[PDB]
Amino acid sequence: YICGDSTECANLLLQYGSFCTQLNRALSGIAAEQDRNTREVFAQVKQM
Amino acid sequence: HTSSMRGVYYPDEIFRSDTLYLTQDLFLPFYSNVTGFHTGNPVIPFKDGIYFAATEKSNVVRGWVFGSTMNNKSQSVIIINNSTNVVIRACNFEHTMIFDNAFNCTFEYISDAKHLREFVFKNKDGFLYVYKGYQPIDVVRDLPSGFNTLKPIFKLPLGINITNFRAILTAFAAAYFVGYLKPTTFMLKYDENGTITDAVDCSQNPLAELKCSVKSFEIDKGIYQTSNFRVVPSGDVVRFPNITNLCPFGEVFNATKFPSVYAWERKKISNCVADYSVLYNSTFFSTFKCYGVSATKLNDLCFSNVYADSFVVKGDDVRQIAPGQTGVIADYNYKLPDDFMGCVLAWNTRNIDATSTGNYNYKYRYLRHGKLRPFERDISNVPFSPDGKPCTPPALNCYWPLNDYGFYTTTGIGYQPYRVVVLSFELLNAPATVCGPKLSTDLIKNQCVNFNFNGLTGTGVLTPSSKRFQPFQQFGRDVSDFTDSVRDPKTSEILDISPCSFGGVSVITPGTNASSEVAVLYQDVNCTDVSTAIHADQLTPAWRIYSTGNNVFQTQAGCLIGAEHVDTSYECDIPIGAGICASYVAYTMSLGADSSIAYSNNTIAIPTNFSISITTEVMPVSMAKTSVDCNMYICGDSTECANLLLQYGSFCTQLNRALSGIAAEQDRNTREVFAQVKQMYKTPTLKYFGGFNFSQILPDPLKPTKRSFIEDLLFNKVTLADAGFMKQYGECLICAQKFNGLTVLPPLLTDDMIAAYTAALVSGTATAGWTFGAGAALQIPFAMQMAYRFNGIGVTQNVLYENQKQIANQFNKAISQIQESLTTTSTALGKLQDVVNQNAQALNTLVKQLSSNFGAISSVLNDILSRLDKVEAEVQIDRLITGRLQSLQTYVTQQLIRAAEIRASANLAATKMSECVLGQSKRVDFCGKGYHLMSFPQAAPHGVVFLHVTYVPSQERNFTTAPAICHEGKAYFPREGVFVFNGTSWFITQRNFFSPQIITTDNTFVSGNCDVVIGIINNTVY
Amino acid sequence: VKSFEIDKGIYQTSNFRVVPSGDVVRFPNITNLCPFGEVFNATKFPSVYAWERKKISNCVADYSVLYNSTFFSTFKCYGVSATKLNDLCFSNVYADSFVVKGDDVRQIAPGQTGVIADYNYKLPDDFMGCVLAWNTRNIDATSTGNYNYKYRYLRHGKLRPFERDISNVPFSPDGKPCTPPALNCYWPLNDYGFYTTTGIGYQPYRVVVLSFELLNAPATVCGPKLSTDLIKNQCVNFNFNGLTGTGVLTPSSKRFQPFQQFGRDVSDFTDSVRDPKTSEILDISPCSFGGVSVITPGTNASSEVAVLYQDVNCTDVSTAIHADQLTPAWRIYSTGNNVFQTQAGCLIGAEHVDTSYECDIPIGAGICASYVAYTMSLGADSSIAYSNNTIAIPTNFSISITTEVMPVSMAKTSVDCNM
Amino acid sequence: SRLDKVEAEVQIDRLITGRLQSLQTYVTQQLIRAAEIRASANLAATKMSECVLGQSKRVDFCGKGYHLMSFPQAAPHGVVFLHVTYVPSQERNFTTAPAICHEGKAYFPREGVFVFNGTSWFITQRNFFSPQIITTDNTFVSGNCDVVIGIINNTVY
Repeated sequence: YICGDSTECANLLLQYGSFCTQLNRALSGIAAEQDRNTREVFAQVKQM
Repeated sequence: HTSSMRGVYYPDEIFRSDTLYLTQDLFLPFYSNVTGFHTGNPVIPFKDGIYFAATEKSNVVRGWVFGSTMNNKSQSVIIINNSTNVVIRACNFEHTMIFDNAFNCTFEYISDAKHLREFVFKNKDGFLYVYKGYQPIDVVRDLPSGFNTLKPIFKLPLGINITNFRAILTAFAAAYFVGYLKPTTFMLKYDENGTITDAVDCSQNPLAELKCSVKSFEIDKGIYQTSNFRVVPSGDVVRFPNITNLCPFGEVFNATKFPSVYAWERKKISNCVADYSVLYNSTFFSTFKCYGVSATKLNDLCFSNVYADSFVVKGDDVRQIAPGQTGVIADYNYKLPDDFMGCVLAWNTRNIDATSTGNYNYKYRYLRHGKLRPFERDISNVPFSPDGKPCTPPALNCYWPLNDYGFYTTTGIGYQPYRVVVLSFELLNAPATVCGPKLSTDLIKNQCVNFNFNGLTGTGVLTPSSKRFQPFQQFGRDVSDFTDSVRDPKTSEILDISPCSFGGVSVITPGTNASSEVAVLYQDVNCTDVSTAIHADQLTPAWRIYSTGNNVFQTQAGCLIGAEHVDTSYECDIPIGAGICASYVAYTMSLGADSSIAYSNNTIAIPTNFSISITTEVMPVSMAKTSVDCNMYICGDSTECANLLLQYGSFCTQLNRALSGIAAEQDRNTREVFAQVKQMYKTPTLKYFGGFNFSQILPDPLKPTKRSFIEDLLFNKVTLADAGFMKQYGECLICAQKFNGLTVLPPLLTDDMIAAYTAALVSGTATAGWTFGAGAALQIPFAMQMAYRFNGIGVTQNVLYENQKQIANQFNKAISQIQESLTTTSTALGKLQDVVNQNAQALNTLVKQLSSNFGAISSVLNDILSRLDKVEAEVQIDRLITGRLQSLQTYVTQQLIRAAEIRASANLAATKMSECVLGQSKRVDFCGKGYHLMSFPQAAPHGVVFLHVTYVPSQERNFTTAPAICHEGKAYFPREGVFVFNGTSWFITQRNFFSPQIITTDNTFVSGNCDVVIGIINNTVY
Repeated sequence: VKSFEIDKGIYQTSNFRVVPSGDVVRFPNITNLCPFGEVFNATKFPSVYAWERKKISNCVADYSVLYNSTFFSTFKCYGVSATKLNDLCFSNVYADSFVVKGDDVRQIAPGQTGVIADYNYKLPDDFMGCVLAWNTRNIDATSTGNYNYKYRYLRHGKLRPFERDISNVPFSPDGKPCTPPALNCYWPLNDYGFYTTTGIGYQPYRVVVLSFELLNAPATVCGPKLSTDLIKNQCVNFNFNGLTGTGVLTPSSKRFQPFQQFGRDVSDFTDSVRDPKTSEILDISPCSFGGVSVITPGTNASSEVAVLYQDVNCTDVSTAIHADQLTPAWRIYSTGNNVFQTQAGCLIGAEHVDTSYECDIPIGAGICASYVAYTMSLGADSSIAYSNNTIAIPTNFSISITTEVMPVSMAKTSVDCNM
Repeated sequence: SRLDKVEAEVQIDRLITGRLQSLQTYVTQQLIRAAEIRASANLAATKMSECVLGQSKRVDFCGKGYHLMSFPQAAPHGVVFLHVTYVPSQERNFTTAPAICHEGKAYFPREGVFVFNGTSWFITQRNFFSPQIITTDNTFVSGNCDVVIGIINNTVY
């Protein structure tokens, strides 16, 4: 989403910081949070 | 030969404390193919960068030869020790070997003036690095590999040359190990006393990339998302058009004459192949100003129908031929556009176009009503008047619209005639006309390839398209404006799928104590692309030690590598999005077993007995009160940088008010949770009521501690799982101080005060009645409380009478099982561990992005201040500020959202305390598992742990029903005695467990109808 | 907070610093004059394919000679601005001697592909010192010619940074070693062509390249700054041979001896140093810092105020105020007593009332203020013990009415985002 | 007016970008304010439907004690409720009487929360008072006599 598949631009992002790591951890944290949502809603049953 | 497995370079020359440190420029990958010479013949080993081991007792063999292209053709670094006085020369050619010839010699002489030696030699940017280290290994034992018992320390750099040749000067064990090195990265363990003792190599194992990622050696199990992959393109595709000929440029730049500027000429250049290298290396040209392109990478870039404009100007108007740049001539003669631009070429003609007597064959227009439009051409010669009204000269204020230039050879530099040709480029309107020399390579379908089309550069996979785009040129785009498809100049139209593929990998472990076996999750692929790319060695994060036995491609999560479809379903340890879970190995489903319960028309299930359970509850009520000095996290203690922040705005004031607002919000959270009590009560000093202990719930007054035994088990369980790295947060607990302006304030309520409210609530609950909001004390026998909670369920007080010792024993066994189930477990009290982990990761992320560059020089202020100017350096300092403003503001935002969620669960804790503790919450499954019946609060680090003490009826008997008992006109209804026990309509019982009753009138109820129901019931004697 | 009437409460306002009192400068021991006039006034320089590397170390320079000298024509510095070069010590600097044409002077730079820089003297990208060049149209060029200065112009591939190519073998573009006069087989050298009759761009420029390599060893070259004495345990300034800062130096219990002079953080700040006068010592972080707070009874009770310094010892603060070194220090200010309890380091303007109260104003350790500060607020005691035959049952009651305040809406705002 | 049309824009880009950051920060923080006011607004919509339109049985949600009534009142950007609660505040310190056995059988009060043990005189519920005759309709029958520690005799229903 930044730089596409350029090499030099990706080198500039490597000079920028750990920003992509923050975005993947936060957005993945939302991604697991959705599964906790659906599991806490439906999966309450002892026995089908 | 001998693939060894260690070699730990010292990357820096700086102490680090007990930490873990990732490092970019390291070498010697683990388990690499190491050759040896267990014979010895030193004839041709190559040096790219080397790692040596010497296996001689007391180090006889010690000679070193380095260079390139031997036998009197290049210099050579030689290292030979001379009785512990190391002789190092760097100019010899081909002991006695250095004295053969020293023909063209200049160099840097340096003299230092069981058993196992070891060396790391590395060329670096024109100067060579030497490390060395040794081990007292049993030397007869061949192939030792040195299992991380080695730390080669920095020895010697020097600046000479390329090395491409290596030899050893011996005294001819005779085994001598040589290993290459390879640039990746890896992670170093750093200990007390500056030692290493361990190091994880990255890029050899997905487990090892996980260890390089989440900064540990012990790693819990779970889906861990880490760095994404690419499929590296294998083939190149270049598709410039068909035609080829030489180009009419020397016709223009070597032309016989150019006209004036009001009659500038437009020459069209098309259907050609140019080079443009003639225009580069030519100081014959004086002015070469290119705007739209940099024109040096112009060669692989084809245009459509380029143009040229010929005119001749004075040098002072050369700065007027530019976008913008108003001027006079550019207003009146040749108006330059703003954006669409090629190049401007000008060169001097003081030999031909100007004589020392004059040459006025070159005129200019200088009068016009209004400016010109871009590439507007004005030709007409009519005399001027400023208000319409056509003159006739010599009428007054009526000039001619032209003048002469005035070039003499006697004049200086600024009055020299400059010829100007303007290249004008117009871009992708047609098939490509002009090109640089690049052969149109062949086309490859369905492979990860490179795009070099006449106006396109990219990377994709080309498929034949089913599409009709023929009147539309060569480029067919997206909503996001990326080219969906093309038209070939060799007449074809073809899509490209998007890139080849991509996606973030994931790592599945059983958790570093079960095994080191790992399963890798490639997310959004086909597994044809991936098994292709790995089995062609084209995948980007590909590891050294890696294989592929089986492969799972199921509905998502494209290449799951390292599992087997177990058709037996399990209880879903680790989740993967398609419904697929993993353990131990992956499988499809987890839903619990079957149950086949069908109602037959006369069927009740009613128990005979029950049990009492106690469940725990874990809720966060507070996060850590943090704060930021927003004038040392930016700029540190510089003065000039702080002046730039004063020019920036009121940003630090916003951050302190917002973050302090969170800080008070935490105290409102903890106060709203615990401080609900009208009146603190002492512990009753019995800790037994109706038999059963209340011990270990209330604090022990004999042993000098403030917190109860459950509570100390909780503080120890979170304390053993705290991410207590004291330096990163930097609090006072005697104090402790940290450099980066970043503090943690303590909570208002002390831990002993929290335990004081907790003991007040429990000790109040055991005595004093469940009434607390309405008088706060009513002094009840505790058995009578349990009778009234039993009354709150709907259970008869007989059940508290009769089975009282059974209730006491289930209570005490229950609380003992709570003590064991909180003693040595994982994932219980998981949430409170997760709060500390998340705030720890946020602060560590802020601190690491303090040390990150943003500009061009360094990440360290008070360093580029001394390195540089006061005025010129500030363009770096503004970048270092703005990056820290973004990284700081992000932290303020995300902790504000954390404060929102902890605020929400804190209000569930304030509600859940007022409901469950201070009364019997009738409503179903809010407080506990079953019928609620009691609870107790317990303090916890930044949290509350409840103990819900619920009634669970668990027995079954399968009776027949009895709704409506009619005899004569009238039917009788039980109305509270939930069913009439139909053991042929014998009794009356309520739906909790039992205690049947006589069928009598006071237990029943009267209606005057007999016959609507399907219930055929007679035979009562009340 | 922009008022004259102010309600009571902990009001956080602007932070403090402890201004450093003493300076510490610790450049190394050795001192001598420097071999620069040997180079910039030298008898001859060689060509560019045989550029020379002269090592400069264990010296004390000035660099003010190179500033005020229009004798030099070209002075291009990249890694440093070179004007503040004087108080900055390096380790083992280098010099490179060669002589070029003026049009190749713009090729001696990081980046800047050129032809000669591809073939003779490849410049690195990042690690860089300075480039000095000056004109020699009086000696190194005659009006009849002087072709003692050649250049290499043919090579299979670019050079690496500071790669040195010497060997003289005739060229062929596909391996296959020639023997002249075979066709398309040149020599790998050519001549320059400086005449005194030529203009400006054909004048011989001598170039010495300063190359700096940075903190790999103890400092070798320095500018004249006397190594001042060392002060322990005080808010002082760092001027070490590669370091500038502000801290408080403590003796360390540490074993860092094979590791050079600088011992860093996770956040990459220097935890400790090795002195060139052989000692190793930590510094605590800065001297101190933290945001102050202000405690008022609320502008109608009084104008008496109590100040809350957060993260200090109160030895540092009472020291710094009684040495007049604290940064936001006010004109009319005194210090009667002092409270240092468990946090909130210097609470100035209160007395520990051992009588506990109902906690008007909160301070994080459990400490509350009013009216004056104190330790606790929990409500009174109650001793209610169950005896085996005990009920508490009322006789009468009351009816109360309490209020409840809840927000349901904020203000509907909007922004024209084009004005 | 002070400067160029072309050269001044390198200043104007900075003045834009700062205003973009400062404006976007305002949009974010008021979005979070809207989240919190949304949350307490749903506590107001729930608390109105609970406390006003019925008697909320659940403890200390609506008011201080036993809830008994409420009333809404409008307020600037807010709601002020008036909870009208019952608070029992007197005390007398009696003796207990769990289980009254005479001959084989013990009798339980079952709603008349305690047997008033002024030597086992009456039957009263735990709100404030109104004791009752010990009679059978106020009591309940079980056929066991002896598990409890409660030694209680002398009824005349």
